[PDB]
Parts: sequence; structure tokens; C-alpha cells
Amino acid sequence: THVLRFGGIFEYVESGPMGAEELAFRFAVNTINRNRTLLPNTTLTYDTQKINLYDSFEASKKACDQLSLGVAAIFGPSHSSSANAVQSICNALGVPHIQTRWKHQVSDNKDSFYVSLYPDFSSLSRAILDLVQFFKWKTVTVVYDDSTGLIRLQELIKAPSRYNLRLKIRQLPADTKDAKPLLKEMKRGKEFHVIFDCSHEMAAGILKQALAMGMMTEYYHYIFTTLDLFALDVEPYRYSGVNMTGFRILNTENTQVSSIIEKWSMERLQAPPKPDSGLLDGFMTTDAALMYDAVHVVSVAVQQFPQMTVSSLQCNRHKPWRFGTRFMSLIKEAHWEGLTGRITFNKTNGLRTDFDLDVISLKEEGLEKIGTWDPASGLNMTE
Amino acid sequence: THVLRFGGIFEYVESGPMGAEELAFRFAVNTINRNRTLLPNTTLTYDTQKINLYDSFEASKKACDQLSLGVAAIFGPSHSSSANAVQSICNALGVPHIQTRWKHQVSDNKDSFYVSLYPDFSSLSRAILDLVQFFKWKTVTVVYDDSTGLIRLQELIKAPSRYNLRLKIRQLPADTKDAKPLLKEMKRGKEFHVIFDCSHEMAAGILKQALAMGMMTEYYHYIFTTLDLFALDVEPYRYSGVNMTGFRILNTENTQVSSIIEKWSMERLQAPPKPDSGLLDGFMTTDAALMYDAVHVVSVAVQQFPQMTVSSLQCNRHKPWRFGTRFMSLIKEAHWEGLTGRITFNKTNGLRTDFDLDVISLKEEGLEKIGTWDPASGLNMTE
Amino acid sequence: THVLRFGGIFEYVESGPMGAEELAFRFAVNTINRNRTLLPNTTLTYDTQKINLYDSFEASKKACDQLSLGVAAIFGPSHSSSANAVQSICNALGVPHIQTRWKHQVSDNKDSFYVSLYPDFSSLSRAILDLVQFFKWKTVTVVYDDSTGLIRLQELIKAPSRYNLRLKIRQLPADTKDAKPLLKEMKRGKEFHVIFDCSHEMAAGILKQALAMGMMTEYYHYIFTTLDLFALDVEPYRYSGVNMTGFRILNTENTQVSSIIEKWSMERLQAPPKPDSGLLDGFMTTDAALMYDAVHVVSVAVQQFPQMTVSSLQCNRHKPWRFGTRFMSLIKEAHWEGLTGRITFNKTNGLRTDFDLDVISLKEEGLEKIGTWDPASGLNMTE
Amino acid sequence: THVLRFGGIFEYVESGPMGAEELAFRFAVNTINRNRTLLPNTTLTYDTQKINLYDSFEASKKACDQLSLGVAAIFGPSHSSSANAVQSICNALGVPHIQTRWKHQVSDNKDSFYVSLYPDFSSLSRAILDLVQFFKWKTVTVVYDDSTGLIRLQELIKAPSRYNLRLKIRQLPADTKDAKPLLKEMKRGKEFHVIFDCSHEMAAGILKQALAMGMMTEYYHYIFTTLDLFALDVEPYRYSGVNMTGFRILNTENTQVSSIIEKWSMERLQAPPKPDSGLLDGFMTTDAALMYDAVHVVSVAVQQFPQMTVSSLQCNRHKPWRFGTRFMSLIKEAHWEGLTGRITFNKTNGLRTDFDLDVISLKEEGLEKIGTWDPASGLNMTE
Ligand SMILES: *[C@@H]1O[C@H](CO)[C@@H](O)[C@H](O)[C@H]1NC(C)=O
Ligand SMILES: *[C@@H]1O[C@H](CO)[C@@H](O)[C@H](O)[C@H]1NC(C)=O
Ligand SMILES: *[C@@H]1O[C@H](CO)[C@@H](O)[C@H](O)[C@H]1NC(C)=O
Ligand SMILES: *[C@@H]1O[C@H](CO)[C@@H](O)[C@H](O)[C@H]1NC(C)=O
Ligand SMILES: *[C@@H]1O[C@H](CO)[C@@H](O)[C@H](O)[C@H]1NC(C)=O
Ligand SMILES: *[C@@H]1O[C@H](CO)[C@@H](O)[C@H](O)[C@H]1NC(C)=O
Ligand SMILES: *[C@@H]1O[C@H](CO)[C@@H](O)[C@H](O)[C@H]1NC(C)=O
Repeated sequence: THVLRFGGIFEYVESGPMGAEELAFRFAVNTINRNRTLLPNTTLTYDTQKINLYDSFEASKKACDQLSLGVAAIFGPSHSSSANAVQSICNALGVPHIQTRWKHQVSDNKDSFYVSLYPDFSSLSRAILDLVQFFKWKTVTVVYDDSTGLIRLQELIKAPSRYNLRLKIRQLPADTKDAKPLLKEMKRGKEFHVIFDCSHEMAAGILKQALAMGMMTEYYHYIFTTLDLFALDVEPYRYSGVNMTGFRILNTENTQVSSIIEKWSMERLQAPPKPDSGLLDGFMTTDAALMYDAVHVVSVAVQQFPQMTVSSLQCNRHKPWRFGTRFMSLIKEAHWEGLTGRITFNKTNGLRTDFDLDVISLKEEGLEKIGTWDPASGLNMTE
Repeated sequence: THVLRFGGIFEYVESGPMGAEELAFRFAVNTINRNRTLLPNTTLTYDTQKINLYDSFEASKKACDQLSLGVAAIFGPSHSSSANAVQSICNALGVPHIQTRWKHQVSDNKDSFYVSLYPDFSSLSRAILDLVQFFKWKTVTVVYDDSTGLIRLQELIKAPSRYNLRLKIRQLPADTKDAKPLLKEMKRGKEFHVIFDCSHEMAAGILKQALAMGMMTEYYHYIFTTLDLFALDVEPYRYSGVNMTGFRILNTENTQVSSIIEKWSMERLQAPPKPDSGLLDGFMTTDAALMYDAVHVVSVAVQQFPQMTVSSLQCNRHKPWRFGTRFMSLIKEAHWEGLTGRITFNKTNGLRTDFDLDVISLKEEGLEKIGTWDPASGLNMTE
Repeated sequence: THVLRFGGIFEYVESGPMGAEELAFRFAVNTINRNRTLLPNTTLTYDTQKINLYDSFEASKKACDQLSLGVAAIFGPSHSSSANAVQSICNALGVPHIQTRWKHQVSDNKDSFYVSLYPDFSSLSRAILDLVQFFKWKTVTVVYDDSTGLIRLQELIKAPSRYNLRLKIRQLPADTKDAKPLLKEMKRGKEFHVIFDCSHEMAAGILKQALAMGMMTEYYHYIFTTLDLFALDVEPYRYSGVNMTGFRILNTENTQVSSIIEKWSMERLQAPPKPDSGLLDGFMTTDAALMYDAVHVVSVAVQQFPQMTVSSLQCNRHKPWRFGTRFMSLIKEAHWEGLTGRITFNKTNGLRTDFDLDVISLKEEGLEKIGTWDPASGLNMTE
Repeated sequence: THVLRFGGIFEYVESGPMGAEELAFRFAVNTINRNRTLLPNTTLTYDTQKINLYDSFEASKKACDQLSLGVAAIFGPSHSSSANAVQSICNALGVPHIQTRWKHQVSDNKDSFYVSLYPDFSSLSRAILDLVQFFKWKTVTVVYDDSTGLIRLQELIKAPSRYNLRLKIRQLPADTKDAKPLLKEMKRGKEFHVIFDCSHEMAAGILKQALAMGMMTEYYHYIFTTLDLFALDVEPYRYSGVNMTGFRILNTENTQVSSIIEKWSMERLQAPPKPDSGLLDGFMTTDAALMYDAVHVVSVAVQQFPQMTVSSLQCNRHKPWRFGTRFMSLIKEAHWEGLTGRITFNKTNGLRTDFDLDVISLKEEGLEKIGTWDPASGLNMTE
């Protein structure tokens, strides 16, 4: 057999229940080592470690401790500041780094030992621009959460340079969950079409706030850049007539993915979120799905090269892994059809710039897919 | 008494001369320890270390090595990826981290042991917006270089939501400094009023291709976010009739600052003499000036804290510096009349938001000051 | 094999290489000597002399010294006063005088033993007038350098009487090359269509001054009366948008002429262009081309007239040359397809009023022929 | 005693005895010697040679023959082509040259042994411009015969660049006195104000065709740049009501000048002017006056240089004249006052630029003096 171990750095929430990404990582390794189809002899081992996600030194220490122990891959923390340091450590010591969240990559950063399964926001911004094109929008407003959102929507912000759009870029107030003043100053300008660049939780929050204000009508259209739009309590919004739209990468249409999501929902019920939050119950966040997909993709990559040996690399001396370049290359060339559709990393840099999105809009019966999106092909509306 | 040591994580050069920031750090250390008035019974010693600035692991190792011996304050690197890791290390070990270049601040980063002397772009973008309001501009063409530039100037991009401006965001090519297609696109669109978010090295090149494209005429107006506009060889452009507004925080109008600049030029024994870069020769860059001011500000803060003994801190066992809190508080509330002017740091965060800018513009006799921008009083552009 | 001597007077260069005209004369003599098709049973030798080009006494003394030896034709100086003196001497002694530069001949002069190869500025100025008609110009500013430029383009100056133009004649500042005040006056007068009458060196200087003055835009159109427009380094102006226009008599399009130009450039190896001069390196000026063509035309003329034993001509005795009349008639009626196209001398006067010009213009890909001009056919502007 | 003789080169004529220039030269030579006040012990002797004025070889040979004999100074030919050769010979041999007619000056010709008594056509053109500004002209038609007229009236032609004058440059037909087509073109062009740069005989002819065309009305103003306008037969136009205007340097309004002119007219009894020519009778043209004044200027210069024993310079080998430099300085520093008013030579040029004109216009009588022009003050229009 094998004692292959994957390193995982996740958020530390002592007061609350276990995190979604870490629980999905455990679920994925359990599925991999239980299903007698992938990695028959190899059995995955847990090396979960918890950090605060906002202290790069703690994450660096945890990653160095993991690499000192037997670890074949690092599943990076979902924060830019921590993940940058973690991938720098991994690149220096040659261990592959896997990221399941978007991190702003510096153009001059010469790091090669990292692959991110979150869809690249260049392609996602192109998809949002294609949505804006399809609706014949002229004057639009963008409402982002963090300054990095401007980076996440640069291919859409740059559109008026070449297009005839009219961006009215706004931002939700920081350190405050109240989006009421922004909506108040937004209604005065008659902003019919709005693009929201916030997380699904705060997207639901601002939707509830707008409904309390009576903002949305039959004449208001919303596009959400979050991929967790399907996991929203849209029942208060069924017949309101709002033209809500968004993207979704979790391939819930496939029966296998649906069964996996249902098993996730029934297994993850120790401490569900509060019902008065605006999110459903039988749902899987796209970050958990991407963690599952990442574990499976790394399992596929290691399957083709079974002669690996797990080392005890130390951070004190830069010792590249004996098999770190080959494993990294196979991970970058690994293809797998999983929860978030087809996974294919770009060869130039390790990112998912080729993915299959589904455009889900608010019909009269919940949120239903109205087409697909493929970077090679473009918008594929069928209805 | 005893000697006092400072951190010196700087750029690494293969075979060329030391960088401007490193030389400014050394020059400042020499200035304080050669001056009787500043720290009479105290000697300043430098511990400069060279890194790639794009290897967060290398920066972390250098910071840990410096803190393993006596270092009282780390003047961290000049890149976001490395500066974040060094800042996290300094916060964990309770040593002040003084940074002289801009870096995106995460909204949920709980870091208290860091001071930035770069004029906060939250205020400098407001200054650019005040200029474009002064010139009665109804359409601008904000042009940036790196995606982080969007994070830099966000208070200027959110202007159409409150003003009647028309922004056309554009990005310079990343493959090479060949902006001729971009300048041709700007010329075709009759976009005369342009804002450049670049560096002086890149701004000089962009001006060169703008002259090559005939874009420097009596109709075009360029506003530069660079604070090194005075360091541009504007002889070919001064007679073109084009007015190129900008800013300058380096208080070159003062006589002590001018003398220090002259000494800097005299001691600069290795400068690029190539007559094709578009930059002048006898001028101190704003980054070197900010590093000089950083050393001086930390010197002033040290003078207010006698009996401060520097200990040896190990990254393996997280043990905060005993004198870190008092020294950090003294650095935060430190006022100094340095080369960049008044140096007062904000109290809530560590950023420098209150600074005295000097708006400059290009006339037939060169680049000359045409006013002064102050956050408290706005633009005092009355000549 | 009858021997033959060709007299020539050229500029005296105190140091370095000799003038381009003397090099062209020597190269043409060598080419005729090595070619057996031209002048088969004969030979050509040269008797080059050097003068200041401004001392008519020196030119007269050199011409008399050459006439003391047996010379068949004198290739006189390229300056008005010295050329006039040598032409009078040759007309008195009966030997032909071959001149390749424009020189004002007074109306009542009766000299017959002289022929000119420079395109007469009564047909060429008519070509600039035809270009002005084609461009539909209504306001034109003619800018010349020397006082003899008005007498040169007199047919262009006398245009408003017979057409509808707004000539605004201006003169380049004498004793200096800095035309910044003149260009500022032209810009203040909104004079966008300018016809420059200056040498290619001064043309390049004025182009540099206008680029520094912001006059290199799509608004400004410059017509150059110089025939060496191909020798200007238009790298900084091709992308500006100026539609620079001019002529080129040098038949560079031909393969034989291109081969001869390449041979001349390879043989030159002398007088490298100044880095900031603004001219090109491997291009031959039209003056050297006309000297080469003059030697070839006189070789053709003497080919048709064998047994011409050149005798000694005494200036003091003043005995006309025995073969002078018929040899000069043959030169005047000679025909030759040389470097500067077809070389046909007028019958009434010896000037060259019949020539083919290649109207070239500046595009984004450099200068390239855009039409053809012929005194009989007129403009044939077809790109 | 100390005998000094002057050499002169004039026109060769066969019908008339000798030209007016030589008449004035002989009159001056045999007047100064008789007047014992000027040159008490130095008899002036004329050495007259006659040339074709269009053969630079003949003029050069005659000048060399004269310089072989003892000659203090050469009174060069009244042409513009042989005068250049003679002045070059004089400069090379270091002998003063005196020119009484205007010839085109090469910009870079380094000659310092010539003085031109003809009022230079750079102050005369400014006088014409001041005269047309005084009359408040807007449409001006410049007419000339010799192309060199463009070089002469270049300051007048360069007027539209500064002011609003609309110059319409025209040229009289060459080799033909039937100027009717030009006058018809004027009639069809409705050109009312004309500036004639033609000789007095040609001016009278042009006035004759104008009267034949009925163009001597009250709406037609004629400015004549010629200084011999007072010599015209204006009786047939005296009551025509025209506004004919010109200039007059020949100070006829002086007792001594009037007596000298009367004596010259009395001596001129060999060839009366043609009765049917439009010219007066018994008058002295400005060229003869300039020659007479030139001889007196040289006499004043030699007054202070009484030791200049003439030499026997040969043209075969150039030998500078020992007395040439100081005699030339005295020539250029002689403020003699004669028929053409105050005679002062420009130190940096040698030409006469500071002269005193007297504006004359047609009235009920013949050409009364209506003003005075000086280069320093300006147009002193008193009338
Ligand atoms: C909103 O607009 C979309 C765009 O076609 C449409 O499919 C949807 O039915 C609309 N919803 C309404 C009108 O409630
Ligand atoms: C959409 O996708 C299908 C298959 O996924 C493909 O055959 C088709 O060409 C695409 N485009 C359109 C417009 O249907
Ligand atoms: C001069 O600067 C002003 C800014 O007040 C600008 O509006 C104008 O276009 C400039 N003039 C030029 C570029 O000729
Ligand atoms: C602007 O500056 C001038 C000169 O420094 C000063 O007199 C004036 O009071 C200032 N105005 C302000 C600060 O509002
Ligand atoms: C050619 O010149 C005209 C001006 O007559 C100008 O309008 C046009 O743009 C020019 N063509 C170019 C620059 O390609
Ligand atoms: C212009 O030149 C072309 C040759 O390219 C010729 O065919 C055409 O006839 C010419 N047009 C004239 C002479 O009008
Ligand atoms: C002009 O002529 C008058 C004639 O009386 C004279 O008094 C005056 O001094 C002259 N000059 C000026 C500048 O008026």
C-alpha cells in the first residue's frame, strides 16, 4: 500500500462547527480512499491544520511543519495574503500547491508550483461581459465588496474603452452589513441593471435589504458574479418579477454530482446555519465543491505516476522534492470531469481558464439554467 | 550607551549597483549617526539584506534571520507579496514594520505593527479627482499598468456614481513597453484628457511613444499619478504646448531638502547614463526619499524612547517583543519635517493619509509648481 | 585608345573625407572606365581641383589651370558665384561647362557652352504648384532658407494671380538653425499647410524642431521642394500622422540604379552621419546622383564624337576650342537614362526642364511613392 | 607729386560715346582734382575699361590688367554677375572694390573688400512697406521684371506673414515690352494698388501702356521702388488725378547738388534722350549720382591716407596689398555727404543701409516731396 498524505490548511473556528472547505477535504479524501476505482493501493491520510487566514506567518509555520512531516500536496488557505506565502514556500521547496479560491497573482511572480481550481476571473469577467452583451445593456452599475473585486472585474470595467457601456461603479460600506444607504443613493440615479460582486451570503443580505426597501420591481435586473447563486432562498422572489441572473459552475444537472451533493447535505448537518439567513439547506458551496474537485484531480494526477515517495523536506534548507517537477507537471496536465464540470489547467500559468459555466436566471419556478458558457465557444443560450 | 540596528530587506542585484532604496537607507543611517542633534547617545547600524522581492519565502527567511539577531524595526521590502509576509512576521514577533511603498491592505487584516509612508492612494486618488474637477473635465481616460492599479485609484473610478465624469479605463500592454496600439486607440476615440497610473520609468516611455504618435499637442492633457514627475526629461515635450499636470510630494522647494538631494546626487557614484530612458540625472526618486524619511521618523520615535534594548527573537517560538508596543505607538504618533514634507501617520490604521502635495505642471520653461493639495483644505491652486 | 580628361572643381575639405560630389565624379569616371560598352576604344581620366566654392577668383584660377591642360569638359563648382565665373570662362574658351546644381542665370546672359542637370526650378516649382492644386489647398505658407529661394520658387510665388491661394511666405532664421520662433509664429497663425524650400539637412533639422514644437499632428501637411526626401530619418514622424509630401528624381525603383546606389554606399566608407543629424546612412544624395549622371551624359556625348584630341586652352590668349561648338551641341542634344531618370536638356537653354519625378509621401510604413509627375503628362497620383 | 589713379570697369557701347556711369566717373575725377580743397596734392587719374557686363571672364581680365598697373581701387561694373567676379578678385588681391549698383549678396560669402553705395534692398523694402502701411493698403500687387527683384523686395513680399496685406506678385513679360497682358490681368483682377520694381525707362513705358489702357484714373495708386521716379515725364499724367508715389535719394533740393546736376546736364550734349520715350531731358539718373558720390567717398577716404604708393599686383600669383586693409577701413569709415545724401557704410556689411530718402508723389505739379524716410526714425510724412 501507500501512506500518501495531503497537507491541508484551513480556517480555525473553535467556537463554531467545522469549516465547509476542511469538511469537504475530509469528505473527498474519504471518497477517494473508499471508492475502489481511483488509487487502489494508495490510501490518503489527513494532515489538516488550522490558521486564522489573516496571518501569513501562522500559515507559513503550518505549511513548513506540514512539509517537515510527510506531505505530497498542500491545499492552500482561502485568503490571498496567506495563500501567497504558502505557494511561495511550496515553490521554494517544490511541493505542489493547490488553491480552491481566487488569489490575485502578481504578473511578475515567477511561481510555477501552484494550480488554482477557482475559475479565473478574467474568463469569468468575460462571461459577465457576455451576459451584459446578451441583454443589450447600456448603463450598468457594479457593486463590489473588496478592492480586489475591481481586479476581479477588470475585463468588464475596461469595456467602455472599447464598448458603449456606462459603468457606475459603487461599493458596499466596509465593516457594516447594512447596504441601505447604497441602495438609497442607487435608486435616485435610476439604476435598472446592477452587477453584484459580493459573496452569496451578503448577496442574499442585500437582496433582503432591497426587498425591505421595495427596490426590485419588474423593471430591475440583477447579475451576481458569485457562483453560489443557486444556493439562495429565492422563494420570496419567485413572482416578484425581478430579472435576477447569475452564473453557476456546480454541475447539479449530472445525477452523480447531485447524489454527491445530497450526501454532502445529509452528512453535513451537525450545525447548519440559521434558517433566517437567506441560504438553503440542501446546498454545497462552490468552495467546498472546488476542494472536493481539487482532491480528486490531485488523486488522478498521482494515479498515473505511482512510483512516488513522500519526503520530509525542511524549510530551513531549500531542498526541492525528488519528484516535485514531474508531479507538478502531471497535476497541471490532469483532466477530470467532476463537481465543477470539466477541469483543465492552463499550461502557461496554473489556473482554470477553460470551464463550462451555466447561466441560471430567476424564472417563475426558482432559478433555472438558460444556457451555458465556454471560453472557446462563448455564450450558448438555448432556453 | 548601545548600538541600535534596523531591518534592511531590499532588492537583490545580480551584478549591478545597489538599488535606490538601499542606498537611501544607508545614506539616512549615516545622516542620523553623523548628526549630534538626532540621537546624541545612540548609534544607528544597518542590516541590509537582498531578496528577489517576489519570493515571499525568501523575504520571510531574511526577516527571521534579521530578527534572530538584534533588529529594532524592519524597513521591509518594496513588493506587496514580500511586504505582506514580512509585515505578518513583524506583527507576530511584535517588531515595527516600516514600509515606504504602497501595498494593498486587506479589509480584514488585523495587523497593528506596521507603518506605511507612501502617501495613501485613498487620499492621492482624491487629489487626482480634485485636479480633474478643477480642470472642469467631463471625460477622462484613466490608464493603469498593473491590475493592483485599479485598487490604487478606486476613489477616482467611483466618481461617475457621484460626479458627471466619463471614465474610460485602459490597461497598458504587459508583454513589452510598446503602447502604440493603445495610444492609437486613444487617439481614434478623441480621448484628450488622460490619467496615467504608472511609474516614472514607465511614464517616460509612454510619453516617448505619445510624442511618436503625435499625441503631445495643444489638445491633449495628461495627469500623472507618479510622484516622480519632476524626474522626467521634459525638454522634448515642454515646447509642444501640452500641459502635463502631476504631483510632487518631495519638498524640493525647501533648502535643506535641496541640499540633501544635492548630496544624494554627489554620493550616487553609479547612475544609468543611457540617453534613451527619458529620465533626468540629478534627482532623487520618491522611493529613496520615502526610505530616508522612514529612517528619520523611526529615529525620532527612538529618541522619545530611551533605555530601549533590542533583543533576539526566534520565529520558531512565537514570543512578542517586550518593547514592541511602546515603540510602535511612538512610531505611529511621530511627526517629522522630512524630504517628503510633513510625516504624520493615521492613528486608526498605520497608513499615511495626511500629507502635503505640490501640484506641478508643464509650461514652456519646464515643470513648475502651480499650487498645493492638502486633505484638510483641498486644492489651493491659486498659483 | 584616345585619351580624354574631364575637369572638375569641388569643395575643398580641410580635414577628413572629400565631398560627396567629388566621390560621385570619381566613381562615375571609374565606372565608365571599367565598362567597355560605354566609350569602348577610349578612356576617361579626371583632373579634380578643390576650392572654397565661395571665392570666384580661386574658381577662375583653377578653371584656367585645367584649361591649360587638355580637358574636354569642366564639371564646375556647385555654388552660384563660382559656377557663374567658371561658366563664363568656359563659354569664352569654348569648352563645355557641366553644372549639376541649380544656379540663377540672368535673363540677358548669352553664354552657350553650359548645360545644367539639376531639375529646373520653373518646372519643379510647377510640380509643387500641381501638388498644391491636387491637395486642394487654399492657404499655403512657403518657408525658404536663403534669399535666393524666392527667386527659385518664383512660379509658386506668382500662383495667387492665376489661382486662389493665400501664400504667407516666411524665411528661416539666418545665421542659425533654431527655427522655434518661426514655428511658434506659424502655429499661432494656424498655418497647417507648409512648403519647405531647404536642403535635406535643414529639412531634417526643421522636422526635429517642429516635432519638439508639437507641430507633428494629422493637422499639418508639409511639402518639401528638396529632392532628397528619401534621405530623411522619418522614424519619429511616421506614426505622428503628418502627411509629409515631396518629390524624388532618383529612380530608386530601378534595379540598375539600386545596384549603383548600393555600390556607391559600399565604396563610400567615409563621413559617417552625425547621430543627431537626422539623416539616413546608406542613401546617396541627389547632388551626387546628378554628378554621376553628368559624367555619364558627357561620356555618351563624346562616344558619338570620336577623334576628339583635347588641346591646351590659354586663358590669356583666349583662343576658342576647335571642337567646342559641336561637342557642346552633342552634349545639349544628348539623351541618357541615368540614375535621375531620363536626362533630356532643353533646346533653347541648356537647363534640364524635362524630367520625371516620383511624388512620394509619408505613411505609417515610411516614405513610399504615391504618384508620378511629368511636365507633359502632369500629376499622375495613383498611389 | 603723389599721384593716385582709380580703375573702373563700365559698359562697352558703340552708338553712344560712353555710358552714363563712365560719364559720372570722368566728371568726378576731373572735378575733384580741379577743386584744390579736396586732394590738394593728389591728382586723380581715371583708368577706364569697357566690358559686356555679362562676360565675367572679360571683366576678370580687365580687372587683372588694371591691377597689373598701379590702381588704388576698382569701380566695378554695374552688373550683378561680373561684379561678383571683380569683387572676388579685389578681395583676393586686397584692393578696395566700390559697387554703385545692387547685386545679390551670398549669405555665406566672406568678402570684406567691397562697399556698395546703392541703398540696400533691405531698408528700401522696409521703406516700401512703411509707405504701404501709411496709405493703409490691403490689396497690393507687386510687379517686377528681373527675377532678382524677388530677392530685392523680399521684406515687402514677406508682409502677409505678419500683417493682413494680400500680396499678388506678378512679373512683366520677359524679352517683350508688350506688357498689355499683365495690365489686362490687372483689370480683370480689380487690382488697384501696384508696386513697380522696374527701372525708370521701364516705368515710363509701363505708365504709357497703362494710359493707353485708360488705367490712369483716380482709384489707382502706383508706388515705384525705383529711385529715378523724379526723372519721369509726368506731364501727360499730371492732371490725370492718379496717386503715383515713389522715392528719391538724389537730393535735388540742395544748392550744391542742383549746381552739380546742372553742370552734368550741360556737359551731357552728345546723345539726347528719345523724345518719344516718356523720359525727361537734361537730368542725372541715380546710378550716375551714385558713381559720382562713390568717387568722392573714396577721395575722402584717401584724404586721411596720403601714403599709398600704388603697387603692381599680378593675378597669376595672389599677393595681399599692404595698404589694402587700412584703406578699406578708411573707405568703410567715411561719412561723406553728397548727391545721394549722407553716405554711411554699415560696418558689419559694407553696404549702405543707413541712407536718407525723400518721398515724392504725383501732384498738380511734378512730383513734390511729401515726406522723408530714415531707417532709424521711420516714415516722416510731412507733406
Ligand atoms: C427578466 O428578463 C429575462 C431576460 O429575457 C427574462 O427571461 C425573464 O423572464 C424576465 N423576468 C421577468 C420579466 O419577470
Ligand atoms: C453550444 O454548445 C453545443 C455543444 O455543447 C455546440 O454544438 C454548439 O455549437 C454551441 N453553440 C451554439 C450556438 O449552440
Ligand atoms: C493647458 O492646461 C490646461 C489645464 O488648465 C488644459 O485645459 C489645456 O488643454 C492645456 N493646454 C494645452 C494642452 O495646449
Ligand atoms: C493658499 O496659499 C496662499 C499662499 O501660500 C495663502 O495665502 C492662502 O491663504 C492659501 N489658501 C488656503 C490655504 O485656503
Ligand atoms: C494626408 O494628408 C491629409 C491632409 O491633406 C490628411 O487629412 C490625411 O490624414 C493624410 N493621410 C494620412 C496621414 O494617412
Ligand atoms: C499613370 O501611370 C500608370 C502606370 O502605372 C499608367 O498606366 C497611366 O496611364 C498613367 N496615367 C496618366 C499618364 O495619366
Ligand atoms: C519730420 O519733419 C519735420 C518737418 O518740419 C521736422 O520738424 C521733424 O523733426 C521731422 N521728424 C519727425 C520725427 O517729426
